[PDB]
Amino acid sequence: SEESQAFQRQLTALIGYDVTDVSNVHDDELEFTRRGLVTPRMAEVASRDPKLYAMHPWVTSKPLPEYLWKKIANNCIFIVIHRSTTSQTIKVSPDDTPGAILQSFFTKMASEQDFVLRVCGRDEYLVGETPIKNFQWVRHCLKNGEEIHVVLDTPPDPALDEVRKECDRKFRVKIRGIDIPVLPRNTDLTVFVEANIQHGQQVLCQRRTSPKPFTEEVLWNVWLEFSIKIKDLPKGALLNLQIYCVQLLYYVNLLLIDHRFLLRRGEYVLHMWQISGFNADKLTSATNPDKENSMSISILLDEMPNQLRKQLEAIIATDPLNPLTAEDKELLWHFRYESLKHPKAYPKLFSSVKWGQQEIVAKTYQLLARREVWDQSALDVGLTMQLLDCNFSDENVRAIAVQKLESLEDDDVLHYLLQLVQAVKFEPYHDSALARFLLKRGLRNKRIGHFLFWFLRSEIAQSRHYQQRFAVILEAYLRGCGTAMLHDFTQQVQVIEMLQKVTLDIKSLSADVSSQVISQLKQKLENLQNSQLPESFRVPYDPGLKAGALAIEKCKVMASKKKPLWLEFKCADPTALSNETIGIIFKHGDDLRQDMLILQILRIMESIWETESLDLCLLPYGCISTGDKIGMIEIVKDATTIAKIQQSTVGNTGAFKDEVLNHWLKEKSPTEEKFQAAVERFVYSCAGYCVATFVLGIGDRHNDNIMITETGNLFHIDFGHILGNKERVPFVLTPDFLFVMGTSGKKTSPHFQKFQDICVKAYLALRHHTNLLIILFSMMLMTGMPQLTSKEDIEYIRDALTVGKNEEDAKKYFLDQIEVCRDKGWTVQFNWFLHLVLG
Ligand SMILES: CS(=O)(=O)N1CCc2c(-c3cnc(N)nc3)nc(N3CCOCC3)nc21
Repeated sequence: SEESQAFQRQLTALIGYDVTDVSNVHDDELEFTRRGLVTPRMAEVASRDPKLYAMHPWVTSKPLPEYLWKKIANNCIFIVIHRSTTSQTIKVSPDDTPGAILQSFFTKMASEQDFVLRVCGRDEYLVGETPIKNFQWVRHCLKNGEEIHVVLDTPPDPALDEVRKECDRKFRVKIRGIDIPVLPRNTDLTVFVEANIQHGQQVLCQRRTSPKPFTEEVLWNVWLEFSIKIKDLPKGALLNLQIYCVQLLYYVNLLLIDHRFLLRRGEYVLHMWQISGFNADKLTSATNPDKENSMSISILLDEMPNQLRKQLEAIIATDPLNPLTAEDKELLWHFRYESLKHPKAYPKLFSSVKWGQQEIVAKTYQLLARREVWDQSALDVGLTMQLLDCNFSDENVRAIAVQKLESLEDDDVLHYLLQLVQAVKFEPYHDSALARFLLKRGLRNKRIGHFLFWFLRSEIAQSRHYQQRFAVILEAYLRGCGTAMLHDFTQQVQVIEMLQKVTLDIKSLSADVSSQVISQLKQKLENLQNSQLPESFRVPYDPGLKAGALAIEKCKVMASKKKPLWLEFKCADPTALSNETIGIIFKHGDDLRQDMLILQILRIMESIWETESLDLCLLPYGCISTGDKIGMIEIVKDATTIAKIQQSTVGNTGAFKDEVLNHWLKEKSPTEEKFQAAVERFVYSCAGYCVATFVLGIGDRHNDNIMITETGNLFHIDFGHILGNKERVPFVLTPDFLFVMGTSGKKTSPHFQKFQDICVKAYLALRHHTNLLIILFSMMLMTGMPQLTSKEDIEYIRDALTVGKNEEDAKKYFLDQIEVCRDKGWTVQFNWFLHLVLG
């Protein structure tokens, strides 16, 4: 209890919010949830193999893609084992288990004490009953032309990551009145309260008060009787209360049915959220914690025709953004049992239920009992994600989604993780199938767990609307990850807290860069190192990598908007095969939550291309948003911007020259072996970024924001606020790019023919998952793009994907998007140089 009192304070500094401070609660839902998450936590902590949890092999069941077999000559792989400068390369079959590889080294090449293969310089192990081809690090080594180096050392002790012991009346609501301490608005106004009964973005019923003058205190004492009956209220229905003046000024919500299935009784004083200027924050059950500046509100509570089948199939086959008319919904419902045979159709089918009708909901639940086909069908994440978005508030409907997620291997959980955590924002209750799912998979696997921690912590630090809910989920996870990880997270938290201070301090001291600031960093960073900064820590975007000491020599305040710090660290693992530093950018000013979502979709796309045996060489570098307009950014080594390569020859301003990029490429490559591979890396990376950026609607960029490695890998950066008559481009395929591919004006070459053909395989590969990208894009805007003015913004994604327009016209459409880039030349790019200078 005295020892347990301190532990909670340790949990609190890890979490970033105190899950016991009950100043901002009007019921016990959070505590009920903190209490409810004890079973699933203990049930997973007790269920996980201690060894395989401790070493956490990162593996996959997916086939080794075509492009990685072609890299394997004569069906063998070259493992380079190490020990104490005793290297020895070994030929190994792709299907060889790691235990059966130590058998080749120890038992052959020259009771027992069992050891394991760790990757040199990394907390990454090659253990467990998996073929060597199926470990991702191995695949990573193949894809980038690297060589698999490993140390033969002892397993980590499973003891280190153990845990501490533990009526038919019409519904009515009385609006007493509203209360703001200071009415800021300049002129006099009038105001009314709007009370909506909502279920999953549908307003079932609506009342309004009479308008009264806008004063610091405004009382009504009016009963608002609704059309809906108490019997007819579905679990997860919200009382959404809103203040208007015609303009929405304030909102707050309250679950009419609580977490014990009780109707909500009694007096409530709800502190409300103010409105800037839809958005996941609109939907929160959380009240505003700021009890001194926030508007308050006070209330009190108490077989068919072919024509129709074809009409049904044409509806089931439409994208998720295609609306349903009244006519469509009545068909889906009337033929619900025929609709139940088509998983593709569940989202539209469940959007056709009248949730405000107790008898229909009953019929919907018996209908959910006969879901044999849904269960057997192969997991579609696109379809699954869709039943977990803002349009579905029924927990049983959502359960089926999370059910299908149970099938995911860790590797895939990692792809969709970021947006699964964000999807918790659409849960009506703090305790849900999804929140528990995230908890289990986090507890089951340290890699999932690592990123769960940071994704949750990301939101806890910058969302008043959802911090509490996520805090309960993070706490739950932290209480089962073990002492070791608690130790890593604490170390990592200390570092980023330590380094955020410097980032903000340095920013204050300069509105170009000064000599006094450059030494200020030198000194301040020289200080932190002395003894306060931990010895080493996990890099939060690459948890297998442990940063050690700072390379103060290499650190500087960057000469760019918002004065980010360019920091570099020596690796803390001596078995690392280099003295090459770990580069991190620390920035305040940009909303790096947006970058996270965008980079994670890029990773999603690379995975969609692996399915169709494509590899478009994206470099979605690490990004972790750690607070409000603040976070870190991985440094991709050996890279420079396209704008600066132009500026290295042409100069600080002028006409951009087409020859420069190809000279820069050739000037860096040492041979006709590398350069011509570098050119092949460019053709591919350029295509990928051209396609990905086009579909995401962020293809029109200043080439100061496009980069290239000294090996041909092209990649974009800085993705915040890019989603906002003037000239436009679909993507950046400028004449300098084409020059590398061997074309000029409206000409053509073999490398450009490969470009054109790569883009088309890419663009059609993404169109194969139209729905998936639509859901992920729609969710991204609601949960992470503030300034989400309209759903119209979402409809960009369907246009770009050319929904309902055959494979072949789609080949054409995208070929002509390229042709617009060839026509526009340097002009749009010339306008950005102007724009980023012509204030
Ligand atoms: C070209 S630079 O002068 O070195 N510079 C200026 C800004 C910047 C960024 C960056 C990334 N994201 C965001 N939001 N802001 C800046 N990111 C990066 N990198 C990120 C990828 O690795 C290469 C370096 N470099 C930046």
